[PDB]
Amino acid sequence: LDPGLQPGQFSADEAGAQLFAQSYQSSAEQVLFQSVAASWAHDTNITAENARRQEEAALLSQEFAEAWGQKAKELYEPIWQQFTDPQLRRIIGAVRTLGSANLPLAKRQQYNALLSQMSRIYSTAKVCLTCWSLDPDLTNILASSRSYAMLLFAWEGWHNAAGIPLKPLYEDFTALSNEAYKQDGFTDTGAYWRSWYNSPTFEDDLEHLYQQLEPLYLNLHAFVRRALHRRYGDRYINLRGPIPAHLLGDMWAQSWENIYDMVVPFPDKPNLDVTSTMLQQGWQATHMFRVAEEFFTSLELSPMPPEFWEGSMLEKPADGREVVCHASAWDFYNRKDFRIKQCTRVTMDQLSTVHHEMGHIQYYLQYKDLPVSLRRGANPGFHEAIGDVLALSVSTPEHLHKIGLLDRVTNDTESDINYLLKMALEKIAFLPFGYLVDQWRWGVFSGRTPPSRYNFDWWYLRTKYQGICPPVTRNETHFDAGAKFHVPNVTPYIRYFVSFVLQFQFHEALCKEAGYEGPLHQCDIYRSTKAGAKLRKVLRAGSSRPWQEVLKDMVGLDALDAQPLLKYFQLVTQWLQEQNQQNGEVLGWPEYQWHPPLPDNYPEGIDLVTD
Ligand SMILES: *[C@@H]1O[C@H](CO[C@@H]2O[C@@H](C)[C@@H](O)[C@@H](O)[C@@H]2O)[C@@H](O[C@@H]2O[C@H](CO)[C@@H](O[C@@H]3O[C@H](CO)[C@@H](O)[C@H](O)[C@@H]3O)[C@H](O)[C@H]2NC(C)=O)[C@H](O)[C@H]1NC(C)=O
Ligand SMILES: *[C@@H]1O[C@H](CO)[C@@H](O[C@@H]2O[C@H](CO)[C@@H](O)[C@H](O)[C@H]2NC(C)=O)[C@H](O)[C@H]1NC(C)=O
Ligand SMILES: *[C@@H]1O[C@H](CO[C@@H]2O[C@@H](C)[C@@H](O)[C@@H](O)[C@@H]2O)[C@@H](O)[C@H](O)[C@H]1NC(C)=O
Ligand SMILES: CC(C)[C@H](N)C(=O)O
Ligand SMILES: [Ca+2]
Ligand SMILES: [Cl-]
Ligand SMILES: [Zn+2]
Repeated sequence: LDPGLQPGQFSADEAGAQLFAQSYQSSAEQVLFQSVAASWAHDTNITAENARRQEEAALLSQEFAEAWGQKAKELYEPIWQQFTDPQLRRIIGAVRTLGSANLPLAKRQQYNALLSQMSRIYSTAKVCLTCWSLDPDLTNILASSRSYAMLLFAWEGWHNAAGIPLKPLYEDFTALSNEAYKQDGFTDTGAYWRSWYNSPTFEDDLEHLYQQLEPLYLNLHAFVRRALHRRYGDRYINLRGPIPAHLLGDMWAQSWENIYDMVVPFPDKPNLDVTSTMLQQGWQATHMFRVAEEFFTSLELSPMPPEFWEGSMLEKPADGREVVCHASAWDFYNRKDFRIKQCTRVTMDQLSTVHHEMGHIQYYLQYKDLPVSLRRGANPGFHEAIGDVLALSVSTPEHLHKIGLLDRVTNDTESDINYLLKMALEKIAFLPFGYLVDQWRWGVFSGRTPPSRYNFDWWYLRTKYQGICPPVTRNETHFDAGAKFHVPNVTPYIRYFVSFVLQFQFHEALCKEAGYEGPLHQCDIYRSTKAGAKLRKVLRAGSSRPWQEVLKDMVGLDALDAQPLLKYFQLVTQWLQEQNQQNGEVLGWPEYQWHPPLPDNYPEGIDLVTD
């Protein structure tokens, strides 16, 4: 470690710890910057050389964390918890958490290599018929094909190509990650991930939320399954069974807005998918980002700085090198550089993604002058929620009309049901997936799910929560969890479940603060400077204060609460219940063992339905 980056001498008291923290920050910004820069250079240009450079940068970061972590313990271990400044307590608590820096050098190098190789495998996997990439090709097929066989080929091809080679690396990764966090006092890595929520009752509280939400999912599931039955027939859809996992608009069946045009309740009403209008009007990635930015500035939040526009990767490179296309938002920790890396396509769901990623950037801009250790969301769910809150306003037919994307305007009960159904496809269908992914990982990290049950337990959870089944047979050579970005890229998932609840709590509070008095699902906070100021208060706090108190200030309650989500959806929750009863549906999938058969001459003759 460079001399300038090494911890010096500080007194073993609170006053010294304050000086230690100031000195830590100064060097940490440099070390984080070089690491983030190196990761950027890799993710925007995946090469063995750029992986090597990123790995070298990670080792420097691990040296840094060890030096400053060991100094924090040497000086402050018996006393930091009784310090009177609560921000300082959080800074010291973060600095003394070493993570992968607890591993000796040889294991740090193994750990860092595993992360690179897992990232490379996921983001360069292809399905050959002429080979399809996940983004744009397989993504577009899953969203827009209504050919059972084409969808199947894409689903099976992707899961086999991405998942199979990840399995050995993922086992090795899990062991090293646990070894690392055990030395910070956690029984496994999952316990460390959960500790960010500072709640002894986290798992129970999530489970109690899920119980309130599940009836909404069950009704939405049955209604969609009926539509799929009438399209694909009794051979491929069991009205009392799980839905084939490839038919719901998305590679992971994680949200279903892409099959809205197959299930729309009232097809005589305005077309709420504005993608074709975006395309007719000549929208491009940059316009999508500029429109998102202008929503933020309407709330008196910050525009994107010149560094964002000059440095970001807003379209898939045509040159046409390998990249991590999975949308992400980047803080370089120098208070100047902030970037989005997205292979942006011109669709309505992508416009929401742009808002999602820009919400991350807005958080970074607002807390950039906090101590480095407090430049995080109040919890990780807060970070995920911000952009989604704005996107809820943007999605309203009234807002879409304001920005020239929805010509017809209407306020009748059928149009409301259509809108709420579209939003339920996007939000309610996600809830089980958002909840199950880290249930799977937590069991893997605890040892409850060994490698010999990776896939058995994944599909157990996939069926249990989502009521879906694989549309081809799977066995333990397959590693289908690995075919989802966040698994090989080691990004926790429970944040997204937390976010999908929290965002309705936020939306309700900002709508109230805007002085809006109509139905919650027709609120638009656009141009509300008061809404803006209430949200800014949250963003500026970073992780300086307990999330329960930040939430209480914002919404009047100190806990996650499903009621705002239930209130938003009430009309379609009722309508779906009625529809399913009239149709005599069974709610759930009591034929839990059911899987669809293969199509007749699959996969030969896929050439007849491709190009
Ligand atoms: C779409 O239409 C609905 C319904 O409008 C109502 O019913 C129609 C048939 C007409 O008779 C309307 O004149 C009538 O309001 C609108 O929702 C309704 O908005 C009003 C006005 O904000 C709401 O009234 C408020 O409710 C709050 C909460 O209790 C009170 O504190 C306020 O003082 C005020 O009474 C009303 O509750 C709400 N109705 C329902 C059923 O939710 C909606 O605004 C409109 N949307 C658009 C985009 O035009
Ligand atoms: C993608 O990364 C590679 C490194 O793997 C970059 O290759 C370097 O390119 C510069 C500029 O032309 C050359 O002067 C170097 O000699 C190259 N280095 C190596 C190690 O081969 C490449 O430029 C990157 N591409 C982009 C668009 O950034
Ligand atoms: C696991 O499955 C592998 C490939 O899948 C199989 O091939 C398709 C075409 C169908 O026959 C399907 O029913 C099968 O699952 C097999 O090559 C392999 O033998 C299986 N692995 C183990 C360890 O048994
Ligand atoms: C929240 C969810 C949509 C997440 N961004 C994902 O792509 O998996
Ligand atoms: Ca989608
Ligand atoms: Cl998380
Ligand atoms: Zn996010």
